[PDB]
Amino acid sequence: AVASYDYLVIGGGSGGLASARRAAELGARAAVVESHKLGGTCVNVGCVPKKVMWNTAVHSEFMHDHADYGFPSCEGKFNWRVIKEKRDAYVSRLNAIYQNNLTKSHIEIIRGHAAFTSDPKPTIEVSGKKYTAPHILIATGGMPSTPHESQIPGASLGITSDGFFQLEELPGRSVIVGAGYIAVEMAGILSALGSKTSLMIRHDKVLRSFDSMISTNCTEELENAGVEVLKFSQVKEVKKTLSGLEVSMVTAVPGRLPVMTMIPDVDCLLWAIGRVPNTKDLSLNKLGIQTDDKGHIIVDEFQNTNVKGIYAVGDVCGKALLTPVAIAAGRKLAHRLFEYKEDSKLDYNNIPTVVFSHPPIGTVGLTEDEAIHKYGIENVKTYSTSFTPMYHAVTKRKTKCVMKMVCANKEEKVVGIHMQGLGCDEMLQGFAVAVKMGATKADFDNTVAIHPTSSEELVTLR
Amino acid sequence: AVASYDYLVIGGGSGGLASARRAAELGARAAVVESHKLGGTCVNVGCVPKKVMWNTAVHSEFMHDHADYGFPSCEGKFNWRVIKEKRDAYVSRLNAIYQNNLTKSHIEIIRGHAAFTSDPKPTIEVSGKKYTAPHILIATGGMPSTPHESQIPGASLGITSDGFFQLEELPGRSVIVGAGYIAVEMAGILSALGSKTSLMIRHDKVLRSFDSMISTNCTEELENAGVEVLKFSQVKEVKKTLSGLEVSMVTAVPGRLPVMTMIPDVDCLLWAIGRVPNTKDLSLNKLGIQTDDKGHIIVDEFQNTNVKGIYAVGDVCGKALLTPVAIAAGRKLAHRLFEYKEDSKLDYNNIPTVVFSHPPIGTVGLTEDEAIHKYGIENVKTYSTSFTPMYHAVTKRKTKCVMKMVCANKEEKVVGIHMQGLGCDEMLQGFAVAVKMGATKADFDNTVAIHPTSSEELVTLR
Ligand SMILES: Cc1cc2nc3c(=O)[nH]c(=O)nc-3n(C[C@H](O)[C@H](O)[C@H](O)COP(=O)(O)OP(=O)(O)OC[C@H]3O[C@@H](n4cnc5c(N)ncnc54)[C@H](O)[C@@H]3O)c2cc1C
Ligand SMILES: Cc1cc2nc3c(=O)[nH]c(=O)nc-3n(C[C@H](O)[C@H](O)[C@H](O)COP(=O)(O)OP(=O)(O)OC[C@H]3O[C@@H](n4cnc5c(N)ncnc54)[C@H](O)[C@@H]3O)c2cc1C
Ligand SMILES: NC(=O)C1=CN([C@@H]2O[C@H](COP(=O)(O)OP(=O)(O)OC[C@H]3O[C@@H](n4cnc5c(N)ncnc54)[C@H](OP(=O)(O)O)[C@@H]3O)[C@@H](O)[C@H]2O)C=CC1
Ligand SMILES: NC(=O)C1=CN([C@@H]2O[C@H](COP(=O)(O)OP(=O)(O)OC[C@H]3O[C@@H](n4cnc5c(N)ncnc54)[C@H](OP(=O)(O)O)[C@@H]3O)[C@@H](O)[C@H]2O)C=CC1
Repeated sequence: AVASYDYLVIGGGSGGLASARRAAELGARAAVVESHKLGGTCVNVGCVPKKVMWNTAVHSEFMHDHADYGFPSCEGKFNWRVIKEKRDAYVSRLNAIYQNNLTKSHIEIIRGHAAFTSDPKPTIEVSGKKYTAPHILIATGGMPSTPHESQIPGASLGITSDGFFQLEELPGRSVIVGAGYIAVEMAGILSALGSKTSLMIRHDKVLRSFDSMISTNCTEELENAGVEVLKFSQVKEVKKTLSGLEVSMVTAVPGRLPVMTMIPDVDCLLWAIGRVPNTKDLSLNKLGIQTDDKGHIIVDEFQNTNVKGIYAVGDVCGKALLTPVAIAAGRKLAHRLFEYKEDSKLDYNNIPTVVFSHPPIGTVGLTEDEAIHKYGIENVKTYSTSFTPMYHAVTKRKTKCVMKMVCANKEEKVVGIHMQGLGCDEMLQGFAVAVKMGATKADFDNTVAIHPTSSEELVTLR
Repeated sequence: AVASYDYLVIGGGSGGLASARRAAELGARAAVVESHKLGGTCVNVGCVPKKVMWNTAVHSEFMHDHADYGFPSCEGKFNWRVIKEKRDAYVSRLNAIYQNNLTKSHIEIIRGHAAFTSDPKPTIEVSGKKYTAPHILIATGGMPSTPHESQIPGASLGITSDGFFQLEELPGRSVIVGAGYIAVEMAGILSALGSKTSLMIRHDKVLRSFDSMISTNCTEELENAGVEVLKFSQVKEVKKTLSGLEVSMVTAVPGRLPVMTMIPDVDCLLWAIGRVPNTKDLSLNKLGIQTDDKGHIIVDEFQNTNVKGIYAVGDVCGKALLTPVAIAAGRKLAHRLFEYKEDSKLDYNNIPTVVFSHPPIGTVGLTEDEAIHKYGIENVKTYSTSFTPMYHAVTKRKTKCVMKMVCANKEEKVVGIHMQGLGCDEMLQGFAVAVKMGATKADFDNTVAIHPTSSEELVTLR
């Protein structure tokens, strides 16, 4: 027996929920399949609990300035368990809201793990029951990548971001492996909260896919914050000891000889080396659904798979792994399918992003090097500044603000904006609207500044 | 004997310095006359020292959340003198930088008070020496308004924002009079830092020229922060007592009878009731230079006075009293005069502004009521939201975030943006660029969100 819907969504995370809710608004008879907790990575083990911990870190860092601002010092210890409990309660409140959003939209929730069947007409099975629809969205997300034991014996002794959100105490000594978003954000949080923290990176800098200015500056800010950045370093082996884990490292700096070092007494080894898509047990082969070598579902610009009536959005596709991207792609797809808007699709250019470092990073558009490759060196002009925000005019501790504008062609179209500094997390969104509209440098300089702010520096570059 | 220049600038504040520096870049032989401290109101008694005190307040308010975020409480007293000294040192550093900027630009500094002479060819006198130029800019700013003794006996016992920056101790008990920027900002700072603070306003709400949503919300946030808002209340008399000042108030709420109340034991009475232009001793009559009844210099859209070769910018003109406005008008004027750009002028529409309340306010463009008057009620559509930022998901203390988008005509051109909330001070600038470019609601909704932030709510209104 097979129940029919207009729309079946596999995965109740950001993308799947957003697409189902918009489809239902257009009248679709929809159901969402979820094997674990509604809200997916974002709510449970991602964006939201991360941000709570970032706010906790941020608070702690500012408090090192309390005496400089005229107050008696604040010298006691952080209590991880306090905030863990409150963070968990917030996640539970969101789980309840997301469930209610589906109920209010009359979207059926199917609890369990979906897999495709080999019915020529696309059908899924969940707990022995079959479901079909003319439109099936795969929105199953990803999971942390960990090294294989055959490569790094002992790797299973480390944790990932999933395990980070299960920690019940502050680790005394932390080693974070990797050089992208999670490594940067988690190292900064753990070090701000009092862990003796090292960040082990394969090259000389973090965030190497970002503009060079950001990669340089972020690495410097980590070091100045007390994170020990172990450059040109990789883990060879991990062993359990009486005193935590011992991490065997190889360091191979260009121009020097390679060197092996043991790092003893590690309480927390965190692998932050990318994500892999959650597709292994979907039975994609039963329908011939195309994947790459890593298991990502292949899609066109409209989120179609190679199989009619099957679509995919979000992290499972491997492109632009951000909550708002999953949401926007999922909504655009709902309008295409259920409002018949044949040209509705997400533009993957000019997507803004923030890294919750200390201070935070904002970027949208092309790096300077990407613009030079695209437009030619003679047709790219960059404008930049660096300054110490006036917040620190009265403090002994310092952070910098760096900003870069990348402009193309004679009209100086703004094709990239890159910044790190206090406030940059909230500053970027509006600049992203201007960039999406094709703003030129003249449009920025025609906008009157707001004083005194950091944001005004972006409209007064020369 | 009369020394000749291309450009004479009266006043070394925001507008005067900016215009002189841009003129010098274009080759002008320029001089700036300054009777007091370079940097004017902004550096000395305005923007900069205010912002240092705002940061001190902001810090204090966040620290009431320290135990909620997992730290042992921080229970000692603020020491005003600590921060006053550091604030004064920062002002001194800026005075030195501004002086050096003029030296580096080869702009002569004339120390003293300028007044016009009655030479038909426009000439000024400073300390008995005469100076002339074909172009003279009046950039003399304003000063705080205080009541006349004939209206409010004892008014001279109060201070203004100038005197606020001379305070050497935290006043125990503060009464702030007025209902605009300074009253809101100063009440919030004094109350956050521990003064028992009342705000005495003539009507029911503060910021009545702002969008109604902002006026309402700001008033509510002041009250929820512990500021006592004395509505429909005005000062009749002030007397010196053994215990501070006694303030005699009349309260006249619509629908009730008027009532007289004495407020005893006031340490600080602050008048925040507007500014008046600094023109009384300029000898404007010697050249027939036109003023209004309040003493503002009258100008056209190009900052011309009614007298050829004489111009005015900034607070002395009474329009859009903000540092960036003075600067932008002064730069545009320099390009008109010294680069011969006959159409160079400042557009006074779509100037953004922030009020440094708790939380801060940002606005650009038309209020909902202004848009209805301009476009017709049937041609205005507003979008709004209200939420509690996730910063407070773990705190007992709360603040709200409110946002309003005002759209006009079938294309839903964004003609106003109004917000109050954590981060709004740094969020506004980029949205102001989009508004200046004529963004529509579709341009906002075509921009992918940044998560988790408050700023994303402005691109996801429905
Ligand atoms: C630590 C961390 C921090 C991050 N911080 C941010 C941030 O600040 N901002 C940002 O924009 N992005 C951030 N991201 C990225 C963001 O969380 C992801 O891009 C987004 O969650 C992906 O959404 P999705 O819908 O593709 O997948 P997911 O939210 O991962 O949802 C997939 C859902 O499918 C379910 N599922 C899987 N297979 C099946 C099956 N066969 N049957 C039924 N259910 C199934 C899963 O249980 C899950 O709930 C962060 C990620 C991590 C890991
Ligand atoms: C408490 C307070 C807080 C503020 N906060 C902000 C804020 O956060 N953001 C913002 O954008 N705006 C703010 N403002 C407004 C801003 O400071 C003013 O808009 C700006 O300073 C005006 O610049 P100006 O060049 O017109 O005048 P001023 O900076 O006032 O400069 C005029 C100069 O002329 C000199 N002078 C006057 N007459 C003569 C004469 N005859 N001969 C020689 N010299 C003379 C004066 O000594 C002075 O230095 C604030 C103002 C106040 C009072
Ligand atoms: N604020 C936000 O928006 C957040 C978003 N996310 C999203 O989730 C994605 C996944 O995050 P994350 O796991 O950090 O992945 P990322 O891909 O961002 O970064 C991992 C980096 O680690 C390095 N690396 C890769 N393999 C290894 C290896 N075997 N050993 C050591 N280092 C290695 C690489 O940098 P190198 O080549 O320099 O060594 C690589 O770029 C992010 O890219 C982002 O899209 C995650 C967190 C926050
Ligand atoms: N963050 C920034 O950008 C800042 C900018 N500034 C600039 O400086 C200007 C001057 O600030 P401020 O002095 O606050 O002036 P404002 O004009 O902003 O506000 C004064 C308000 O006080 C009320 N008022 C006026 N006369 C009296 C009276 N006799 N008794 C009681 N209340 C009275 C009025 O409101 P009502 O009619 O409701 O009684 C009036 O609107 C600002 O307008 C702004 O342009 C100042 C500070 C910060």
